Amino acid sequence: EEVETFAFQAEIAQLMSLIINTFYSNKEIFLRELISNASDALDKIRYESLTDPSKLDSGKELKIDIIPNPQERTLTLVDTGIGMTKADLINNLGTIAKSGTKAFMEALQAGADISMIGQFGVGFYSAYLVAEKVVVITKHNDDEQYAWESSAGGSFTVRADHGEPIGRGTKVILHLKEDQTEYLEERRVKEVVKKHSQFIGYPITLYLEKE
Ligand SMILES: Nc1nc2sc(CNC3CCN(C[C@](O)(Cn4cncn4)c4ccc(F)cc4F)CC3)cc2n(-c2ccc3c(c2)N(c2ccccc2)CCO3)c1=O
Ligand SMILES: [Cl-]
Ligand SMILES: [Cl-]
Ligand SMILES: [Cl-]
Ligand SMILES: [Cl-]
Ligand SMILES: [Cl-]
Repeated sequence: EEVETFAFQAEIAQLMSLIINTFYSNKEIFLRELISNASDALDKIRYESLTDPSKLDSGKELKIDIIPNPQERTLTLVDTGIGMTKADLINNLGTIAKSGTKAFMEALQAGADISMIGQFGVGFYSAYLVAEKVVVITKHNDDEQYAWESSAGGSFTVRADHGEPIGRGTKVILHLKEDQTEYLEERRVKEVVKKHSQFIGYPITLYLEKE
């Protein structure tokens, strides 16, 4: 459909540049942060479903799938959580991330570690430790399916997605940088998940490569 391009908030662009440009070997933290976000989104639909059960008509299973695709050089995290509205994508989430971003940057200047990004609520952006491009497909009840995409550089796009319906939730598609293909391997993904994400209350299925 028609693609709309937007500038990130100045503070968010700056955090993204920092994540992309800083020498920082502990890149695997991205996966814990994205799992955390997926888990939060599942909590939200589960909670809402307690006062409006019809919110689960778009899909009853609450789960997280992690899917490596070597041929495409993608690692995808799929959740069946609440999903994001257009307003979330374009404005609202970035608006709330502003204050967390500022505090995190301040902590970094005062000697904090990039692994504390989650404690500031802006862990999503750690995706850029490993991805050159992130595509996000998302569907909230009573809104339509959207595709968001950013290769950083200060901007992102949003468009109506006409791909396969996901029913409800979010797919985070990480287009990995060339030297980060370890996150496509079985043992590596399992090792990182076990390490950092032991106590998440929804089933996480780590899919295997077919070839
Ligand atoms: N798989 C996921 N599914 C879901 S569904 C949902 C809506 N539901 C909302 C999410 C917001 N919640 C509030 C809060 O959690 C509060 N808070 C503030 N400070 C610490 N906590 C929050 C967290 C981060 C933030 F920027 C703004 C916030 F208001 C309440 C329910 C959000 C969401 N995301 C997600 C999570 C964090 C993100 C982003 C996405 N982004 C993002 C990512 C791609 C494109 C555009 C934008 C960039 C900011 O960060 C997931 O990744
Ligand atoms: Cl923004
Ligand atoms: Cl609510
Ligand atoms: Cl909206
Ligand atoms: Cl809903
Ligand atoms: Cl498996």
